[PDB]
Amino acid sequence: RGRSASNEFLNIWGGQYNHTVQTLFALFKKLKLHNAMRLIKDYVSEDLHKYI
Repeated sequence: RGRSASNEFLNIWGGQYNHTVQTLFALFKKLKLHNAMRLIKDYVSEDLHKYI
């Protein structure tokens, strides 16, 4: 009979775990995007410098 309160807890926990893991992945993407943009701006800058 206690399976109810256990499955309830496990269901809520799963959603919170997923919410946290999704946030982690979103942060990893945000970091990769930042590094890619930094790289692209450095390269653009390098290209333009030969016309200065």
